[PDB]
Amino acid sequence: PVNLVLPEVENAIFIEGYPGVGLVGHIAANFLAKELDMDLIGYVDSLFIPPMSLILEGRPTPPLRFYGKNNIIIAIADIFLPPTLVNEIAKEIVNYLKKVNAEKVISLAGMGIGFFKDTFEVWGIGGSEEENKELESLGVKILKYGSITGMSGKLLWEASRAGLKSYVLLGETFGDRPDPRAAANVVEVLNKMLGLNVSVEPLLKEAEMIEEQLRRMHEQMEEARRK
Amino acid sequence: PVNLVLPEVENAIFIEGYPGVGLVGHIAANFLAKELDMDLIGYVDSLFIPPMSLILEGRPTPPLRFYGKNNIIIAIADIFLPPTLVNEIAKEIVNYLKKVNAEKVISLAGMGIGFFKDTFEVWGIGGSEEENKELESLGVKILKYGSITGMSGKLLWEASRAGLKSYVLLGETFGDRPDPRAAANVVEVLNKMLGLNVSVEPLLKEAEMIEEQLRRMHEQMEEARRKM
Amino acid sequence: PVNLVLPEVENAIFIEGYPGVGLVGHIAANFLAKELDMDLIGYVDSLFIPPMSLILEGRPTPPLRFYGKNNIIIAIADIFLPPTLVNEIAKEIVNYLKKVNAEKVISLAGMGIGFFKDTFEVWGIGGSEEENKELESLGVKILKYGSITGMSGKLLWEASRAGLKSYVLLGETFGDRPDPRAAANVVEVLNKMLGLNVSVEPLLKEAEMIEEQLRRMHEQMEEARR
Amino acid sequence: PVNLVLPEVENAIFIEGYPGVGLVGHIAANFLAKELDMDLIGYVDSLFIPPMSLILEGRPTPPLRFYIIIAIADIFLPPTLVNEIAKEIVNYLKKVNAEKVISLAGMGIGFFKDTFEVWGIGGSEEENKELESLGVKILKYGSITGMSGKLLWEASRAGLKSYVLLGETFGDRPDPRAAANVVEVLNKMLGLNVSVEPLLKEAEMIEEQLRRMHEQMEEAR
Amino acid sequence: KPVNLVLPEVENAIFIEGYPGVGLVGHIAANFLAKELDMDLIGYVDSLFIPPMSLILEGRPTPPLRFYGKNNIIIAIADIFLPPTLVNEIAKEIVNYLKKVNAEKVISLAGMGIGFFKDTFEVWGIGGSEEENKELESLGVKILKYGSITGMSGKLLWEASRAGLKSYVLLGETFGDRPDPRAAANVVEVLNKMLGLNVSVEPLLKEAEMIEEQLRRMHEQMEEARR
Repeated sequence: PVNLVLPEVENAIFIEGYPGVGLVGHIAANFLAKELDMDLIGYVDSLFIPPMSLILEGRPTPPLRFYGKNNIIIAIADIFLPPTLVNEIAKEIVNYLKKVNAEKVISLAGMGIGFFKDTFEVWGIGGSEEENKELESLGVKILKYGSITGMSGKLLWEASRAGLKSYVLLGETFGDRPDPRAAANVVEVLNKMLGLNVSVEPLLKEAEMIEEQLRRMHEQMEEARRK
Repeated sequence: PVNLVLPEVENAIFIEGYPGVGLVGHIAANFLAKELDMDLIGYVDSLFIPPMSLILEGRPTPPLRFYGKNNIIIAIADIFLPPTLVNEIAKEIVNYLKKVNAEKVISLAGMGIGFFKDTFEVWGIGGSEEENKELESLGVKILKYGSITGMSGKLLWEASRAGLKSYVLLGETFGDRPDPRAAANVVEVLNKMLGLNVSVEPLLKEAEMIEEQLRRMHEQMEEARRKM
Repeated sequence: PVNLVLPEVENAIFIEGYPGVGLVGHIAANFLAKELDMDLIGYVDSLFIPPMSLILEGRPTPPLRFYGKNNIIIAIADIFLPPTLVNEIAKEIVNYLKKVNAEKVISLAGMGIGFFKDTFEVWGIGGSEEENKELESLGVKILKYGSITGMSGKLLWEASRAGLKSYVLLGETFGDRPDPRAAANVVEVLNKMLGLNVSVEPLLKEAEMIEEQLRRMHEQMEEARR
Repeated sequence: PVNLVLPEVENAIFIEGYPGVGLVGHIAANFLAKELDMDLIGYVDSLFIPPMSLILEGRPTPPLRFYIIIAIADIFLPPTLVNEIAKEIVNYLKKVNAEKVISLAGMGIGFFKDTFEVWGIGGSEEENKELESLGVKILKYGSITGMSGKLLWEASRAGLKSYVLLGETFGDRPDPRAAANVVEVLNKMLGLNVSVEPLLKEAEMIEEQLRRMHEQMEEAR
Repeated sequence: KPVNLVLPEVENAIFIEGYPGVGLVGHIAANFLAKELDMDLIGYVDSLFIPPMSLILEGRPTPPLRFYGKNNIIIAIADIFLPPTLVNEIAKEIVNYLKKVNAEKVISLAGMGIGFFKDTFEVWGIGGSEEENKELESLGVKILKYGSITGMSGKLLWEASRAGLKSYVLLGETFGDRPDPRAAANVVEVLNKMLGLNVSVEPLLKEAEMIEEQLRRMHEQMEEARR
């Protein structure tokens, strides 16, 4: 039902940013793939993904794709998929990551707070206490109580169950709109965590434009959620 | 379609408190798992459970989980599942309980009265006459006529059909709101039945707050029931 | 997908009264099972039956059940099931009845008239001409034209195909309410047919109460029908 | 998923009149089965056919039945099930080396005329020529949906001689008069002498008794 | 099993797909070309999930999903707008067939909804790799840089290219809201240049009003099915 077309990357750092609240993970992951100059290395293939190519820089691309450079893989989705299919995809991802002895599984997500703050924060959660301690060492606050739905929640749990080091970074956000500023906050933490130096200035500079170009996608996603 | 990830506990006392009327069983079972300081020992795993983790005390947790201490297992669910899936889960639970020669299978449920009483009572029903007699020996009234829908009804029947000793404790409740006071009534009876030392005072103390925090969940659950 | 948990009963007379028009067959079959002091002897088991126990006299019981005494089996359902599941259950029932060489397969059903009559009648139909002649010998009128939907219709056909003696008794009824009086008419005929000694007076005496306690179920059933 | 309970009839002429526009084929096929005094010889059996017996002359009958073979259905079935049934029918007809496969259908015109016509189409040019050799006009362009369309194509593809006869009709109502037009052509084609007068005589009454079935069918479409 | 292609081998096929889509641009173009090049019906798609029907064309029963053929060219036509999973299954069988016969080119004809009137509606192109993009640029076709292509055309572009075939989509700009035989005519002109054919589009332009009227229900049908 789902096939991963994805070469083995030994000791992969796997970063997942599927669509979710504020599109925080989606914006962050797309920004990182582009800024780190990643190649398209694979995709998810299923009869249950609706028929489509996205054209990006004059190249056809499938809607669920993996970008790669060196030991880093970033997973992106341009459609918000139904729950059973998310579970099937998570299961294949975890089998892959087990197989290659992934070093880290990091989900990028949003946390809808329902009101404005002058400084939106980033929370973290780890798949075991060891990963919580790593996050605390980086000055990330640990989420104590709450819920993480969707691919990010499923991966956190399943990857940890498979004995992998798993994390979620959650950018606080309004809850009602695409939020490239929250995405920028998440990227800055990911930078610290992986020792990368990706500047988020281009993201903050285009925040208004990105908010506009993704407003329909966000609308699409919210409609699909409430089924 | 459903797998139980759950180590064998020989001679288990298995207590089930899935969401249902008043969230009586849900409140009771969550309270007990916390008050008896239980560990998370397993979960239900299925592609048909929607993708999520719950974070509890800085640990990721799945929505359908089993807590354990000594010979006791408590089963909890944070989502109200469709009927076929509840049947599949009940089947795997019963296979597990057969396998380990469970001593008791006890469901905690609510019974919607449809009006207020000054004193809501607790009823009992057993999977055979022997269990009914045990309940009567504790001073629990036996339900003579009615229906028990959902997990609690199914387990009562399926566990008994597997030759296990099965019971349901039913806290009378309004029928249309979260009822931690009915939950407390059920916990008091369970305490007596199993010789535990759990006070319900902390539950009664947080009744108002619990009723508030669960009011959306209750709403969710009633909506899902009307479809199904 | 469906399993019958049902011991073999040799030369069974199998009476089916699943929910249908007027709940005529349902009331009749429940009444008979109680009046003949039957034991619960089996049930239908399926993941597609929604999760529940019914409590009856302080015993948990499943919603699709078989009662038994001597050579008689009565099949009862408390839920109105979707069509494909009815067919799957009918198929397992007929396999069972083939297996045990059932003597008779008798469905109890209602026939909606669409208006009030001072005297509602009972019609009959047999799986073959032989069973029609038996019914005529008892003074039951043979339905010539019409349709019988649901379990009763399926069983009549499938059981007769399997070489079994098959019948439906149809109590005329309004069509849109529970009708214990029609049920009582059907029970009287069934009594004659099987040489039983069941009085319908307790049914007629509780008619009003039964109509009231089943009014929800009837509503449920009509909703599900579309 | 579908089983045909149907004995072999070597060199069968198979006539299909499942429910469709105007119930033209349905009325025609039922009329012929009755007027030629046919026996019930088989049925379609499937868990996906809803549970029922029809009582006809004091005998229980299934809703999809076979009575020359005439195939009748008293329910309007979903598309996938129609395909599954067509496939079993064609396997059967291949197996017995059927001589002819003839569907009776309606064609919705969308308005009244004083004289509604009958069109024909054949599975190959040979069958078109047979139809022309009597004064049946060949449909040149259009759509035949449902069992009749599927059988025309699948039976042809299996090397069988296939035809559809289409009675023009309003499109909106049961039409025993269109059915009568179709029966007259089928008479000529098979050398039968069935009078359609009893059909025309009861046209009103038939239109009334089938008005709910027609309503049912349009909803399901 | 679920979809079977009944289609003889045509070695080094040029395969042209024009399934229903926006403006019915591909559909009008492909039907026009099949007729103008005098093609025979050479095969069809067979599936229990295609609803039961025959179309009658020139007194011949025909199935709703068909292939026309002459010499090395195959044109694929559909008269019904199919659900997504079934489109994927059909694309998979098409690609297997094209692999098997070592197809020379796979060309999808599609529309691109602009949402307003232009005095001159253009044609865009996209290729399955950079080599095909360069071919299209050599013909003076503008390369689509960013966007999406849904339906059979999008799926084929990607899956054919993945199988190592040369794949293209030609996209005729159109209003987005109506059958557009003019856009179809624009696409046919480009296809002419690409394949070295001389098919005049004058008959198409001459009947544009009539075609728009005859297909207006089909276009309505299709838009309904799309959500």
